[PDB]
Amino acid sequence: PARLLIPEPRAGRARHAACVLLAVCFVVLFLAPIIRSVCTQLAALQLGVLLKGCCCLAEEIFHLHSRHHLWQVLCSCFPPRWYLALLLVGGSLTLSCLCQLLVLALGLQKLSAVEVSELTESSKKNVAHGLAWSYYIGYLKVVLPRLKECMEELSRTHRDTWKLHILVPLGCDIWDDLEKADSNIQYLADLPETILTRAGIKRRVYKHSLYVIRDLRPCVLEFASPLQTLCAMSQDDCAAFSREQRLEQARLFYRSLRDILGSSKECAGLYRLIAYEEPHFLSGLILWHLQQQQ
Amino acid sequence: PARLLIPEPRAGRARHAACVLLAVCFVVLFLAPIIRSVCTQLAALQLGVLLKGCCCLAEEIFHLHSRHHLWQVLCSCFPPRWYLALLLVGGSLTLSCLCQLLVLALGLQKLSAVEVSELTESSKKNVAHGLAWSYYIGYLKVVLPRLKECMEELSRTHRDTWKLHILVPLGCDIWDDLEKADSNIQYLADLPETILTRAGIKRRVYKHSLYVIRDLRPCVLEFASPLQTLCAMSQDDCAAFSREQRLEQARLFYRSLRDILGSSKECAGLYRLIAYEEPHFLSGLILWHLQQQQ
Amino acid sequence: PARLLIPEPRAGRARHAACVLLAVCFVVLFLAPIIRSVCTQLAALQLGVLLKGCCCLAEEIFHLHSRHHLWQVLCSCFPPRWYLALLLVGGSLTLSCLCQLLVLALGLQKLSAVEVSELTESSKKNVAHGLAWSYYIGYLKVVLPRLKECMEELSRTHRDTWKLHILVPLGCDIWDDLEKADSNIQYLADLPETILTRAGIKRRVYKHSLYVIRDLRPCVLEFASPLQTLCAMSQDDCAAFSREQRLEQARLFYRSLRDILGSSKECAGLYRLIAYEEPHFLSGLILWHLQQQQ
Amino acid sequence: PARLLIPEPRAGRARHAACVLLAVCFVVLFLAPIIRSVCTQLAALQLGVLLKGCCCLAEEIFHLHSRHHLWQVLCSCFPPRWYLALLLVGGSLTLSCLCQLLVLALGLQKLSAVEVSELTESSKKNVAHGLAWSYYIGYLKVVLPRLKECMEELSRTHRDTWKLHILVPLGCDIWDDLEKADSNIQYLADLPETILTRAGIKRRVYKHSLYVIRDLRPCVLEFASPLQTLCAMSQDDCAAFSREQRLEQARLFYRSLRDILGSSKECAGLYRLIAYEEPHFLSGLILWHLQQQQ
Ligand SMILES: Nc1nc(=O)c2ncn([C@@H]3O[C@@H]4COP(=O)(O)O[C@H]5[C@@H](O)[C@H](n6cnc7c(N)ncnc76)O[C@@H]5COP(=O)(O)O[C@@H]3[C@@H]4O)c2[nH]1
Ligand SMILES: Nc1nc(=O)c2ncn([C@@H]3O[C@@H]4COP(=O)(O)O[C@H]5[C@@H](O)[C@H](n6cnc7c(N)ncnc76)O[C@@H]5COP(=O)(O)O[C@@H]3[C@@H]4O)c2[nH]1
Repeated sequence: PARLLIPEPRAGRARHAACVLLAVCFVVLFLAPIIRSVCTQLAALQLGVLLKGCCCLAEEIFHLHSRHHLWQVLCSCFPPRWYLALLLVGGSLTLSCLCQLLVLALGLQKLSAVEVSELTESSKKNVAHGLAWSYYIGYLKVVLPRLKECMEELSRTHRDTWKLHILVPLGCDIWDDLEKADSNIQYLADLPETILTRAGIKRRVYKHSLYVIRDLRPCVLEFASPLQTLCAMSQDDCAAFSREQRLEQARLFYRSLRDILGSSKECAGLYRLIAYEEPHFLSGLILWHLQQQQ
Repeated sequence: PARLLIPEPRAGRARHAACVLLAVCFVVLFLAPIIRSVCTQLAALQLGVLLKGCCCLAEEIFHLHSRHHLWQVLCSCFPPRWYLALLLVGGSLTLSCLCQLLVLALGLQKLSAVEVSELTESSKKNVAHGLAWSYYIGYLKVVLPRLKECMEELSRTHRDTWKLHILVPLGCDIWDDLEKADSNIQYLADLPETILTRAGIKRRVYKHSLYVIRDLRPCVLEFASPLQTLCAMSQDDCAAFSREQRLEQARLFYRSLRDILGSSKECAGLYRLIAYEEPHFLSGLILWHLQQQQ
Repeated sequence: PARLLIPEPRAGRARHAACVLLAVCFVVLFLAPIIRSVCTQLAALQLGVLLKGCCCLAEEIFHLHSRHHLWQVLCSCFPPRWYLALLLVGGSLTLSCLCQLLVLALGLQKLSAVEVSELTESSKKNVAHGLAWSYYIGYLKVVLPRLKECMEELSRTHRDTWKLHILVPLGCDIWDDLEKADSNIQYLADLPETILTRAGIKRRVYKHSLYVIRDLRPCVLEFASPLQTLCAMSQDDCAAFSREQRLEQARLFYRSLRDILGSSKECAGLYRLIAYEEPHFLSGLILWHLQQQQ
Repeated sequence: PARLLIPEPRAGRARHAACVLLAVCFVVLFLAPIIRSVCTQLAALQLGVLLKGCCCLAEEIFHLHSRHHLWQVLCSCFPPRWYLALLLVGGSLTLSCLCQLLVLALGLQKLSAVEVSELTESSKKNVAHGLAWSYYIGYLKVVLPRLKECMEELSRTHRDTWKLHILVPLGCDIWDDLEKADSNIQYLADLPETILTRAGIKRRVYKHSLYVIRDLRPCVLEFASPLQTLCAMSQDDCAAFSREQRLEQARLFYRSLRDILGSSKECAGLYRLIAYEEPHFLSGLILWHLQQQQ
């Protein structure tokens, strides 16, 4: 199997390194008269933060009813601990205000790549987490409990392997015809369908397929579909989206899906996530996962 | 029809208000000796930004190969115009460094609601835009060109109305049985299906339905499905997601879908977005949209 | 008809404004001892220009036979009036040479948008002029004299309208099926073909089509084809090409084609350039051009 | 085969030679008091660049809506790093301004041959690259996948040679009758045609031809057509275009076509670029390329 390097979540040791550098710099400040001097700089920052809120009253007043329907807007305007800044302003000029305005005009407070990356993958509001929730709720929550009955119905036409391997290709190749993927992968038949009236559509139909892979074992197998969506979210270039970020979002999607099916409760063992990169081959990986459980 | 208040995109007039306040404050500074003093504050900011990059070398060194595979990491570490800060540091102490570290330790640089809102909806990497791209590529790109032929095939069993009204309920109510939605809405039949081998599944089936609404007109009609996903992304509470943000994300989804089908090229006039809030009724709105085109 | 804003050629009034500002600044220098001082700056420029030529001997010596097959290279190296610089250098140091080299190293002589725009559209070597020459020589020079005979041959199966309206959509929409463009535009038949042995291909075939547009008039009509090429020169993104520059290049193409058919001598009145932007409609514009000549 | 000398792309070693001459001149300046003197010359340049922008406000104000529809114009007016010039102007007269205006009036900033050559072939907006994109998209993208089927259809009336040799004569001779090119080249038959509704023309027809060359081998063969366009872009003299630049543009065209078919993905091996100069002969070169693959 190929080496799976998916990124871990952020541990948050940067604050620890900042604290250590703070303590070391205080020790070198060792080897009372200057503490007031600290305040002469400190509220100098906390003015400008307030200034940012003042400018954020600018556009938000054009969004009163359409986004916020007064006190809600000013509640949303500045960071929530606003009284510390005024508390520090009271404990004491135009140069500071003009410097903060000269910063805020030219826009030199642009965050870097790693900061927006941690802000993206920290919140659960990016593309990959929402799309993984869509794939979990819309498909996997519904089909997977009805898998064993259709398997038994085809059985009247190996109980360890009655699962649903989801191929998750961390990359670009997504194929509709898996018989073009290898000469070893062969189509045999399909499962009995599933009929559900979902979201106004009456009798929506979910299907499957059964693939026999030999040298001599059957399995159910399909691709994780919405990666295909990402495959058109950068090729068509109508979304601001790059290939390196495409690989990043695919790894994030596999990580989020692994997390969701980790704390899943209905999906007992019926799923089996197979993920890979491009280093024939795919049948060899399928056979390795298939023999691994036995 | 109900009043549709969807939020406009950010115009960006806050920078203009900052510039105006800058010019006015410079005029009051009117009515050369102090400009060097500006630099004594100015690089005082640009040190600390560099300090943030120093702390962002901390956790990123635990993410060398798993996210970035040296120079790529330091390239991603600080904001890209790094030389202006060192240029300003050269033009001239421990108090400034300790103040910036004391800020970065306690974490008082937390962005407000409106800043993270503009950062979210500014980039095309939130939940609603990616999910709208999924609904456009997976379903609307495929089905809609094959609509007229199925309509003509049922016609051999009103050409102005041969469309697909997508009900987009900006709210919480999403129903599977539209006959429970009103006594006026009646199910009649379904369109001939669509069979496509998509993403490894052989013979995936797309269906539709035809609803006759009288007092005396037929139409095709369905719900925008993945809003249902959002309806379970906060009720189950396994995602950090609120109801006010649910209404916000639904309005954002309708806006993004309106934008995508605005610049669409295959979907000629075959879609017709109907969106509403909860103020019987739904049939009255459907009849108003249906009579509006004629 | 929509308002056609195509850009005029460059008149060249910027040199006039420079001359006026020169004369005014000389008048303020009024209200002999300093003229030598002028030379102390003046050759200071004309050294560095020579320096640019010295650095342009660098890469060109790697291109001796492959691009230039000595005296040809140095002839091509610097600007052609080289003796004025040495003439000014003789009339009199290391600071000037080091300043010019410090400029040429960091590359601060990067031209702006308007300068490269005037340099592009000034020379007849851009994309749009060459592609318009291709469309004039390859197609319009050959087909158009043989139009009336094919029209008369279909006439034995309104002489004011026997022309070839070339639709030039200044934009993005280019359609292969003009019957999908409007319900009013209808296909009737095609002209008799044209057979020519061109560029090694024996019996290359040129065709046409005849469209009847009613409410009750026929016309010949086709799209300006190579705009489609521009439609794939930025969407596929394999060329450095933007949409705003796509609209600019399309307007430039229509202007160049209008110029070429202006001074044309074989194409008497048989062409009729119809161009438009996107504000049904297209048939209305076609009927307006069709009724305008009568 | 004749020696193919096509020009390589610009490597960019001239900046390296400038940097080396800078370092050597600094070393001779070795073997603090003068650095301010540098600035007394340095902003003396950066004023005049700003002056160029001032004069470029002159004609552009006559092009407000017709090319740019204020802030867009001034954004396009000067080079984008405008603040460095004012930053250097602040760190300190009429002689400098009058010298820069006296330069800009007489127009002694005319670029040389090699500078406009690198600016032309550097950007992808010259004649040859756009015309090569036209020949790739309009013809080679469409015909070449349908080649093998027509070859097999004539085969039912040597699989290594089923290709399309494009003759690219880097020169002036382009002939319509290849049987006049040599007694050895003989016409036999033509391929089955290709019918496509392209750009409003219904049933546009693409053809081919099959040439048997003996002493005893067949091949498909045609000329690169739009070189013929260049053959009329200087002979008719309606475009500013010379014969030496004609050979240069032809070599540039062959290089760009070689690059495009290098990164091509549909055209597997079906093309085979044959290019030559004029030193019978052409059949000998064709036979050498034909025997080379076997
Ligand atoms: N009304 C309706 N009838 C349909 O048959 C249908 N099929 C898809 N869709 C909607 O279009 C989109 C395309 O599916 P996508 O591939 O992007 O992810 C889909 C897909 O990965 C998976 N899935 C759903 N149905 C099938 C199916 N029949 N076969 C395979 N996978 C399916 O579950 C994901 C989410 O489905 P929904 O989020 O409930 O609505 C889908 C989806 O929004 C449908 N909508
Ligand atoms: N409407 C229409 N019907 C035609 O039959 C036709 N034939 C040519 N053209 C247009 O005129 C011009 C002349 O072709 P050129 O030789 O300069 O390069 C042409 C030519 O090199 C090649 N090509 C296209 N069709 C053929 C063809 N039948 N035979 C050989 N070569 C062809 O592809 C190039 C680009 O074609 P288009 O860029 O899509 O439009 C062409 C072109 O703009 C046509 N336009």
